[PDB]
Amino acid sequence: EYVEMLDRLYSKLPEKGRKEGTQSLPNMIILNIGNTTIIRNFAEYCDRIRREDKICMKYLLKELAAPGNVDDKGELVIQGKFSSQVINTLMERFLKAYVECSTCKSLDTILKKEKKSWYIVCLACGAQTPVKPL
Repeated sequence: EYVEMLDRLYSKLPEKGRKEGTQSLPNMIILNIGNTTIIRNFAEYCDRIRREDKICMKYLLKELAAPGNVDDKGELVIQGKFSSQVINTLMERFLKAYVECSTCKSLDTILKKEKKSWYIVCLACGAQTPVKPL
């Protein structure tokens, strides 16, 4: 519950090295004002769909059958199918993990995509990247 808030290297500021921030909890809800998807808590939101920059950005291109506008009054309006679905569906398994897999005794092991350099990092699994052969 106690989300340590330092802002120092959570996202946004391209000063990568010490600290990897933290994601889950604070205002994780887009506003959709007609195909226009205005991302309020964008700093969190980017690393709620995906921390891995490239695939995160690629998803917000591929899911956009519409010309993706960037930014309004400071807050990040994008134009396409990145409006309260997608990222929020992903945070339903990410942020809402404990209820998405409703407390399976202690071990909620059915989270994130166990493929192509993504996988799940600890928590549900004893070791990060539980790829494995059959």
